[PDB]
Amino acid sequence: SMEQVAMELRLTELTRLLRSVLDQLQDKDPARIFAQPVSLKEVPDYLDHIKHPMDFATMRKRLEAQGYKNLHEFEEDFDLIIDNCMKYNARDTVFYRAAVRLRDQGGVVLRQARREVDSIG
Repeated sequence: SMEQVAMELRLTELTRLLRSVLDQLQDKDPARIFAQPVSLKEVPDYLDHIKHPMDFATMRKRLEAQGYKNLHEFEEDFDLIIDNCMKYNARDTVFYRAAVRLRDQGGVVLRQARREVDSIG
């Protein structure tokens, strides 16, 4: 139908905007701490601690399959990256501190993304 096509064009355009959001958030992680999944070879107990692992590569795979239907879903995954790290790692670690800085800096980007998503519809 023509309606399914229109809906599909909306999703495509959301995917465009989320790709730009993702790039902007990932620039806020210049050490690449959150770029890839925590390795279960190197952290073999990880899934005993963290039940829903997340990272920027995993998000990018979901994004490119148009697997984010709305900004809320995308933000859920970003918050998992931060929140998983702040539980597994102690306060005095470069990992925890990287997550705090990513959260603080990403807030700005996500604030305007929400306005854009609502504005363009």
